[PDB]
Amino acid sequence: SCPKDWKPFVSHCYFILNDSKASWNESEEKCSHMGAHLVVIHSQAEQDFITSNLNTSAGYFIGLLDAGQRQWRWIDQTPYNKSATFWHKGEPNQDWERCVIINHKTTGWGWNDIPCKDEHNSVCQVKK
Ligand SMILES: CO[C@H]1O[C@H](CO[C@H]2O[C@H](CO)[C@@H](O)[C@H](O)[C@@H]2O[C@@H]2O[C@H](CO)[C@@H](O)[C@H](O)[C@H]2NC(C)=O)[C@@H](O[C@@H]2O[C@H](CO)[C@@H](O)[C@H](O)[C@H]2NC(C)=O)[C@H](O[C@H]2O[C@H](CO)[C@@H](O)[C@H](O)[C@@H]2O[C@@H]2O[C@H](CO)[C@@H](O)[C@H](O)[C@H]2NC(C)=O)[C@@H]1O
Ligand SMILES: [Ca+2]
Repeated sequence: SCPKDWKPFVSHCYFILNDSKASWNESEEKCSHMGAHLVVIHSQAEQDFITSNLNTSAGYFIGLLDAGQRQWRWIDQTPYNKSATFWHKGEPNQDWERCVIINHKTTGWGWNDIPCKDEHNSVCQVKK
């Protein structure tokens, strides 16, 4: 019950934007054109579902932003739950890196703060 090329997970459909790279704002615009938004992750189940679908050579924007002074906020305004975050060791690390990607390292998948202007792949999400 998800559209062609989207992957279902419980109440949502997920799209892995692999065909091109874009800035955070451009990525959110692409998701928006499909009636979706950059992914908002509320559990390890969701995190692990998403990473199972990703290329280890690529980085993927998610819908998490530093609103100021390391105040992480989801783009759909749902609460940032400190009990379900997946930062890489040593991340987040830099004030001018206000956007977040999922990327892969020797220690596995995780989140890293990066500059919003840096072009990456992304994951879109929409309710079924
Ligand atoms: C060694 O890692 C640290 O430095 C990286 C920058 O390295 C350049 O600058 C240093 C001097 O400061 C120099 O010693 C290096 O040789 C290198 O020089 C540059 O080389 C390139 C050719 O590759 C050349 O074109 C440049 O002219 C030349 N510049 C200079 C000044 O000599 C840094 O990596 C950078 O990260 C930023 C985002 O902050 C990104 O825009 C840059 O593209 C990227 N540059 C390179 C070369 O990779 C490292 O920062 C990483 O890793 C940190 C953890 O150690 C993370 O916290 C950071 O968030 C950042 O993560 C990366 O973010 C990009 C986002 O675009 C993402 O694609 C990657 O997957 C991700 N990597 C990881 C490991 O998460 C770090 O400070
Ligand atoms: Ca970082």
